[PDB]
Amino acid sequence: MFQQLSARLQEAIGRLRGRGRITEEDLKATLREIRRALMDADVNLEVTRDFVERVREEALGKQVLESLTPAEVILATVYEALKEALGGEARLPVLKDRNLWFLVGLQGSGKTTTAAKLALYYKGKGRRPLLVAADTQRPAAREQLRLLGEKVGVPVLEVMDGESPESIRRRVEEKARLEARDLILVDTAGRLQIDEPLMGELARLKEVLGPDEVLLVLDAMTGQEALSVARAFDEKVGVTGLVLTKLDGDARGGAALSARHVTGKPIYFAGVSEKPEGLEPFYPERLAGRILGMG
Ligand SMILES: Nc1nc2c(ncn2[C@@H]2O[C@H](COP(=O)(O)OP(=O)(O)O)[C@@H](O)[C@H]2O)c(=O)[nH]1
Repeated sequence: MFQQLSARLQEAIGRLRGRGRITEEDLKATLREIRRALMDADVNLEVTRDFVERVREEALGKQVLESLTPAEVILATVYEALKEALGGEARLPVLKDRNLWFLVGLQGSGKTTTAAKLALYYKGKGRRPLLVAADTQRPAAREQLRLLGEKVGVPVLEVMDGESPESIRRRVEEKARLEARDLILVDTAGRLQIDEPLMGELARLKEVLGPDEVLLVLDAMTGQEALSVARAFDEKVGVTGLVLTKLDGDARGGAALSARHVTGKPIYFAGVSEKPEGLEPFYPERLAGRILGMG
């Protein structure tokens, strides 16, 4: 992901390198090339404009028009902007004594496999996870998580068809008690498109279970519709953090890049492969460095 954008940003910066001091017109041309490139990666006009303005301001503050190496000033400011556009420092959910997190999103987003990968990740960090297959309408969706839980060595409770949220609560509580589970990961129903009633039932499930986190899983190979999925889930259910899956895929990446800005929710993890350990904590500073060719 981001290959084309990466190449283009590195080219724009490299074009300045070794040619000494630049003029204001030269700087304008470079900022244009950056803003346009972002565009061509399908970043929305606002994220592009704001990003380039940030860079212009910070570069001018660093006396880019006095520098004999403006390329390095532009590199540093694009890096620092790009790192904060993605979240700044790395964040992860606050682990307290007994946690309950929803995973929400579309079918095909990576949501169900992410639930199992999270369980594995946190089991390795000493937590005691429980997976909950919460689709009350589609047994096949629950069976998928059951198998994945088996794969990662984490117990799975399956809800029953049509089970009330109160009953789900009661059964999850019981199992968590008996098995000393301290991280409960609820894989909620996924559909290929936003399903309004589901969204109603999901909001209700949230009222009854009271999750500490609601993690929206988005496929980073998709476009701006990912952020309108994000708005729909956030308005109606209320979301606390993002997981971006399939960062290993080929795609423009503009919607993924902006997700942190459009949604105002931290990216906690990113999926980087189809393997059980393809999941890892998201580090803005690391993705920014990659995109700019710094390893
Ligand atoms: N390469 C790669 N594939 C992924 C990743 N996350 C999910 N997948 C694949 O995405 C597809 C859909 O995932 P699944 O968990 O079934 O999605 P769900 O329908 O939202 O629950 C499956 O083929 C997964 O193996 C990822 O981070 N990298």
